[PDB]
Amino acid sequence: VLPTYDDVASASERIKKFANKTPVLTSSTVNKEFVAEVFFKCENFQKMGAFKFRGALNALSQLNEAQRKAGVLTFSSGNHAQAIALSAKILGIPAKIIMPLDAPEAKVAATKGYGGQVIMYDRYKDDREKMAKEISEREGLTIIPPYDHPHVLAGQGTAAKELFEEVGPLDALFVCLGGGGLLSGSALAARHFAPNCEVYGVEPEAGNDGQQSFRKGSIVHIDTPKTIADGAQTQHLGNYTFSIIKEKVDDILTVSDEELIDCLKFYAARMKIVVEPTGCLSFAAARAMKEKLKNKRIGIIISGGNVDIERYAHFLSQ
Amino acid sequence: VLPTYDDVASASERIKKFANKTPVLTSSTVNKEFVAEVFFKCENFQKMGAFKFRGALNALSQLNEAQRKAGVLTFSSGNHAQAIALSAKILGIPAKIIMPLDAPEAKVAATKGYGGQVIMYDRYKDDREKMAKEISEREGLTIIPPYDHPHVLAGQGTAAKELFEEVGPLDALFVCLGGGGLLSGSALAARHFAPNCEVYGVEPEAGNDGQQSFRKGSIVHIDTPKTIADGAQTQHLGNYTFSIIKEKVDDILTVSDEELIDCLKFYAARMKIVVEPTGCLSFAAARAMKEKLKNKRIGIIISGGNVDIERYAHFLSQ
Ligand SMILES: Nc1ncnc2c1ncn2[C@@H]1O[C@H](COP(=O)(O)OP(=O)(O)CP(=O)(O)O)[C@@H](O)[C@H]1O
Ligand SMILES: Nc1ncnc2c1ncn2[C@@H]1O[C@H](COP(=O)(O)OP(=O)(O)CP(=O)(O)O)[C@@H](O)[C@H]1O
Ligand SMILES: *Cc1c(COP(=O)(O)O)cnc(C)c1O
Ligand SMILES: *Cc1c(COP(=O)(O)O)cnc(C)c1O
Ligand SMILES: [Mg+2]
Ligand SMILES: [Mg+2]
Ligand SMILES: [Mg+2]
Ligand SMILES: [Mg+2]
Repeated sequence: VLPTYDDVASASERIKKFANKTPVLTSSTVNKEFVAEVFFKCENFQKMGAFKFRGALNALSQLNEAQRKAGVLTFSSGNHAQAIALSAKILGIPAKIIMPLDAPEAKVAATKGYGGQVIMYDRYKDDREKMAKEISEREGLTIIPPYDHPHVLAGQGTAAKELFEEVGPLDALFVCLGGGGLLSGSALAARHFAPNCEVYGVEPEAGNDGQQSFRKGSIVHIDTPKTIADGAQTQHLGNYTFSIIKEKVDDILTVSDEELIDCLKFYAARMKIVVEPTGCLSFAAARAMKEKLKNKRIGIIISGGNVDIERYAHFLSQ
Repeated sequence: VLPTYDDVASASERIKKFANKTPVLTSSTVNKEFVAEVFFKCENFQKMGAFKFRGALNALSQLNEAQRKAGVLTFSSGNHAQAIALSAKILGIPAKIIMPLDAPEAKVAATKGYGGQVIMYDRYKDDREKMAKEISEREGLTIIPPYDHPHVLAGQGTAAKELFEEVGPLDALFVCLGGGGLLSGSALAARHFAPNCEVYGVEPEAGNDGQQSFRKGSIVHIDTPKTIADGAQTQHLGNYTFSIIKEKVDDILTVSDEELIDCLKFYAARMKIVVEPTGCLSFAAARAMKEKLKNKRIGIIISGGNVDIERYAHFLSQ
C-alpha cells in the first residue's frame, strides 16, 4: 500500500545506469545569511532538467513486455511529460505526448528530440484527459501518474537519498510541494539518514491545498491557483503521497511569488545556476525562517531548471 | 441608464468615417438546406477582423481631450484588445496593451502594427486586472469595457442596423453571445427594422451562464468553460447588456464544439471565408433549428475571423 525507504533504495539501484548523480552546491553567502550550513541538491542538472526523470524512469523500468511494446502516453503540461518521453526512449518504449497547440517551441523540440510522438490539442478546450482515455484504451497504452504512484514517488525520493549520502544527516529539509511525489519520497530518505530532521513541504501561498489537507487530516481540493510556480499548480495531493506526508512530514509552508522571484535571481546572479520558479519554493521557505535555523545543517532541493527562456528573462528583469 | 436604437443610429454616424460596411453574403446551399433565405453579415471583414472595432471606436470617439491625451489601456485576451489598439491609433490616442508572454506572434505583431504599447505578464499568474488598475490609476489611463458599456454595445449594434438596411426585416436573427455587447446592440436594431423578429443569442453549451441568467431573471456567474469558442468564455453577462437582453431577446441557445467545427469547415470550403470558432455560434444554432425556419428570412452575424492560423489548420483537419 505504501513505499518505504527500501523502495527508494531499490529505485536508486534501478535507475543508476541512467540517472545523473546531481551535485550538491554550497554558498558561503547563504551560510552567512543563515548562520548555518546549507546544502543544495541541484536536480535542475538531472537528465531532462528536473528530478521527475527519477520517478518516471523507475516506473517505466518496471512495466511488463506487453506494455513496453504497446507504449505509454502522457498529457501533463509539466516536467512529467518530458521525463516520460526521455525515460521511454532510453528504455526502447514508444511514447505519445499530448501537448497544447501553443506549447513552447523549445519544449516541443525537446520532446521530439526525446523521440516522443506529439499529439496536439486546443488549449481553450482542455479535453486532454478525455483524449488520453480514448487513445490509451484504444491502443493499449500505459499512463504513469505524475506523482500519485508508488513507483514514481520512490524514484523521486532517490534525490534526497543521494543528498544525505554526500553530506550527511540534517536538521531540516525543504522540499517543493505540488502533488506530493517529491515530498513523500524525500521524507522516506530523511527519516532514514537523519531521523531527527525537520521535513518541510512548500507550496505557493495562492494554492495551499496541501497545507489545508495536512491540517484537515484529509485531502482538500481547490481551484487552480494563480501563481508563477507553474509546476506546483496541482489541485490536490495524491493518495499515496498524502499518506506518507501526514506521517513523515513535519509541516507545510507557503511563500509568495515575490519571494520566488527573489530566489530565482539569487540563484542566477549569486550561484550562477538556472532554476525554474517552482524550483525556488524550498529555498524561499527556508530563507523566511532562517532565524530559526542558526547553527544547523539544512537541505534544500532544487526541483528543476526548465523555464521558458522568455519567462526566465522576464522574471530576471522584475 | 440604457441605450436605444437612437444611440445605435448615432454610433453609425459616429463611426462611419472609419468602419467598414461589411458585406452580406448568401449561399444557395444554405438556403436549400433551410428551405429559406439566409443572410450573413460578415464582420470577419470588419477593420481588425471582428465586429468589436465598432464598439471600441464608438466609445473612444466619445472620450474628452484629457483622457485622449493621457491614453487608454486594455488587458483583454480577446478581440477587444486589438479593437481598442486600432481605434486608438485612428483617433491619435496612445494605447497600452497588456498581453501574456506567450501571446500568439501574429496577434502581437498586429497589436504593434496598430501602434499599441505592449506590456507583458506571465500567463500562469493572471494578475492582469491588478496590473491594469495599478497602471491605469498611476498614469491616468482609461479602460473601456469589452462589452458592459453603453457606448460599446451601441457600437456593436450598428452591425445589425446595417444588415437590415441592406436586406430588410427578418423573422429571426442569430447572434453570438459572450458578455452581451453584440447581443444587446443587435437587439436594438432588430426591434426597430423588424419588430416581428425572433432574436436569439447563442453560447457554447459548456458555458451557458447567459442562458441561466435569462431564465433566472438575474445574472448568474460560472467557472470559465472549456470550449473552443475562445471569444465566448466570459464568466457572466454585463449589467447594461443583460438588461436589454431580458427585454428584447427571445431566447438563448447553445451549441457543441463539434457543431462549431462543422460550421467552421462549411464557411471555409463552401463559402470560402475564414471565420474564428466563436464566430460560428450563430450559424450552428440556426442550422440546429432549420426545420423551424422554413420559408422565412433569417439573419446570421459572423462576429469575427481572428483565429490563430495553427488552431485554424487544426480545426479544419478535425
Ligand atoms: N531539442 C531541444 N531544444 C531545446 N531544449 C532541449 C532540447 N532537447 C533537450 N532540451 C532541454 O535541454 C536540457 C537537456 O537535458 P538532457 O538532460 O536531455 O541532456 P544533457 O545533454 O544535458 C544530459 P547529460 O548532462 O546528463 O549528459 C533540458 O533542460 C531539456 O528540457
Ligand atoms: N502585422 C500583422 N501581422 C499579422 N496579422 C496582422 C497584422 N496587422 C494586422 N493583422 C491582422 O490581419 C487582419 C488586418 O485587418 P486590418 O483590418 O487592420 O486591415 P485591412 O488592411 O484588411 C483593412 P481594410 O480592408 O478595411 O482596408 C486582421 O484580422 C488583423 O488581426
Ligand atoms: C513536478 C514538479 C514539482 C512538484 O512535485 P510533486 O511530486 O508534484 O509534488 C515541483 N517542482 C518542479 C520543477 C516539478 O517539475
Ligand atoms: C467579443 C466576441 C464575441 C462576444 O461578444 P460579446 O459582446 O462579449 O457578447 C463573439 N465573437 C467574437 C469573434 C468576439 O470577438
Ligand atoms: Mg545535463
Ligand atoms: Mg498546492
Ligand atoms: Mg480588410
Ligand atoms: Mg456564456
